Amino acid sequence: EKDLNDVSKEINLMLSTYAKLLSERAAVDASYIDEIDELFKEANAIENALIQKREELRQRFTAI
Amino acid sequence: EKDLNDVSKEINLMLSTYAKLLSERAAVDASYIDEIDELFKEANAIENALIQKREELRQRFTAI
Ligand SMILES: [Cl-]
Repeated sequence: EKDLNDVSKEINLMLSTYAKLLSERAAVDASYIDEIDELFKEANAIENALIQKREELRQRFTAI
Repeated sequence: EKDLNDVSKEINLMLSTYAKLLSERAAVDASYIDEIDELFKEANAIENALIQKREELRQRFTAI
């Protein structure tokens, strides 16, 4: 007794749910990229600061 | 007046902070993977269900 209209309803409901899942995946990716970007900026700042501390060591070794 | 001991302290502190950043990145990656995995399970369940609904359509089309 389940007819083509019933099956159509189910297909449309599932595709609606898929649209929500796609939107959720985009938001999750944006959040992840945001966190990774902050981490990368901080790691790069640590790297540059380490290069200048290595140059301070170098200057003191040259004074030796 | 800032001696090699001061520079050493600063380098060790920056590398300590870097270790914390690394563990934070690992946690961010685990969290991301957990969310992506749940999304993937849900999307695959939708896909299998849509295949099942396409077969229900197919059976009704065969019924003609
Ligand atoms: Cl790393």
